[PDB]
Amino acid sequence: QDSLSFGFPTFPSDQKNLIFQGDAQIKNNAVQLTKTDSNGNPVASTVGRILFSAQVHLWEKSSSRVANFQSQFSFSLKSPLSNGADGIAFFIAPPDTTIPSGSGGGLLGLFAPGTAQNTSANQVIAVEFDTFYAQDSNTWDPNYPHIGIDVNSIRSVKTVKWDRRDGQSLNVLVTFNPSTRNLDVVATYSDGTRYEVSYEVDVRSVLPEWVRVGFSAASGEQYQTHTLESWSFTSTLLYT
Amino acid sequence: QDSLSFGFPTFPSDQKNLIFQGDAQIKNNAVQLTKTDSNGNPVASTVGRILFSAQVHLWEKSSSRVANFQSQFSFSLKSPLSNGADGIAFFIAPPDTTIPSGSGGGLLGLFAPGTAQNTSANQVIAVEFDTFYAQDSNTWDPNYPHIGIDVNSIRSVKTVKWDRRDGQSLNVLVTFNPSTRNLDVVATYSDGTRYEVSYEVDVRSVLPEWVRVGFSAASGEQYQTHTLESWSFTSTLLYT
Ligand SMILES: CC(=O)N[C@H]1[C@H](O[C@@H]2[C@@H](OC[C@H]3O[C@H](O)[C@@H](O)[C@@H](O[C@H]4O[C@H](CO)[C@@H](O)[C@H](O)[C@@H]4O[C@@H]4O[C@H](CO)[C@@H](O)[C@H](O)[C@H]4NC(C)=O)[C@@H]3O)O[C@H](CO)[C@@H](O)[C@@H]2O)O[C@H](CO)[C@@H](O)[C@@H]1O
Ligand SMILES: CC(=O)N[C@H]1[C@H](O[C@H]2[C@@H](O)[C@H](O)[C@@H](CO)O[C@@H]2O)O[C@H](CO)[C@@H](O)[C@@H]1O
Ligand SMILES: [Ca+2]
Ligand SMILES: [Ca+2]
Ligand SMILES: [Mn+2]
Ligand SMILES: [Mn+2]
Repeated sequence: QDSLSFGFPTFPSDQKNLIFQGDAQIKNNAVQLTKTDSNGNPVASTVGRILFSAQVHLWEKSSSRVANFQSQFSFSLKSPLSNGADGIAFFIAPPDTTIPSGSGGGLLGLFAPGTAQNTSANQVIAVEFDTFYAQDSNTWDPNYPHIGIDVNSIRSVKTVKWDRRDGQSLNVLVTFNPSTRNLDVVATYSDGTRYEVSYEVDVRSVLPEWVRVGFSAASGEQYQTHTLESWSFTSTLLYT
Repeated sequence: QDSLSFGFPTFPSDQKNLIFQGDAQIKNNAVQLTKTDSNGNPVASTVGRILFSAQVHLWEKSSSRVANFQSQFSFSLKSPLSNGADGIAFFIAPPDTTIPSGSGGGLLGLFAPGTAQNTSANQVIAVEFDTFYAQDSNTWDPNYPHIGIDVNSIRSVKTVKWDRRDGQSLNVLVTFNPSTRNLDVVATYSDGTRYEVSYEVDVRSVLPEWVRVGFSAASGEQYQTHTLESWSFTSTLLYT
């Protein structure tokens, strides 16, 4: 299970409970979601994701309970380009989730091109930190970098303007309260700059009872490193 | 991960993070470690174990840290006989552990007949609740029911006399403090009857850095059900 929690203050190379997909790998005590060359420089056309191995009991039909969960994490992005792409996302999906074919670039390793905006063809809740918004390729995006809440589609149900800061760690707290059904996101930079966004969603109508949680990132023609520095997660089933 | 915790207040049939070995299975929101017939009565010659799927980081060579952990669980034993056997044990072992051949009866599903008392051939720390001690077959046991701490051998390094109460739940708290290296066990029945046993052990010289935790039980010619009712576990790597 009814309750599960784990904490990664750092990510040593000796990992046993992380499922690595695509190009994701551990380097220098952090998870590099997207591929980097020998000099640690980012490269184009790469997708990578990690998931915690144990499944999370998100809700329970029989007992009418839904989990209260919190995910705290920090990441940094770096690129020599003026338009580093494409972004990193914290996501919740069915346990057998894998990288969809062609999900690179602006699809952040979460959606397949053909059904990216078909809400009835997907089962995913994600919080994206999207740094690439060219209106000719990322037609679904607002015209500025943003934090978005994605529910079964790459076209966010809600976005707020966000500032990308090269090489600076962003600390994020994502919380879900089953009583109000509010998914809240609060992100801060070390100088105190803060971003907040909330959305009401009944997770029971979007995801199965058991899910896996993790992160995904991708780079298309433009690129940047997507470094996950720390992560703690806790979930507990509660009556509603 | 550095920290991990999980809680099972009960055991619904829909499990995803438990590894079942032998005859162990879920029945009536509890784990029945040993086989039972259609009427739910215990049968002879059965072994069953469960392990939590995520691996626990017990100690870290690079940082010189060792985990502080706590395991709380409750179980009950019942048998038509008056000489129910053989017992249940909470154990910690390498992640790939499996039921050894011939480990039924008094070996509790934890040791192989030929190496049961050879400390150099095993890697396991267990806390046993042993109800059968006939000296012809269980030659290593004290002559009475007991709780024992087992370190690489079925012959406990430390035991305390214990009372088996048919059908009554025993609440147990097992704690390991890396500062003192004390593995402490406290068991209590609902009326307040308490049993305590402890032993100093350097887990680093007995087990690998990553392990799995779980329970094991067995019945040889004599039998009883070994019902695990609830289980909570928490571990945190600490500097000492
Ligand atoms: C290779 C790969 O993995 N592909 C993914 C794919 O990724 C998409 C891909 O888009 C390619 C380009 O699409 C359009 O042409 C543009 O949006 C272009 O962006 C450049 O041009 C626009 C203007 O037209 C600018 O606004 C934008 O900033 C960018 O500017 C260019 O920047 C570079 C570097 O600074 C500079 O050298 C150029 O001079 C400059 N060009 C111009 C004209 O100014 C896109 O690059 O890559 C995007 C970025 O990574 C992704 O967001 C896209 O999704 O995505 C599909 C899924 O949809 C996936 O299947 C495929 O594998
Ligand atoms: C019938 C059976 O399962 N035999 C196992 C045997 O059991 C012994 C003893 O260990 C038990 O304590 C008592 C009471 O249940 O029954 C028998 O006498 O133990 C062997 C291990 O020493 C197992 O290999 C046998 O499978
Ligand atoms: Ca985008
Ligand atoms: Ca015995
Ligand atoms: Mn977006
Ligand atoms: Mn014994």
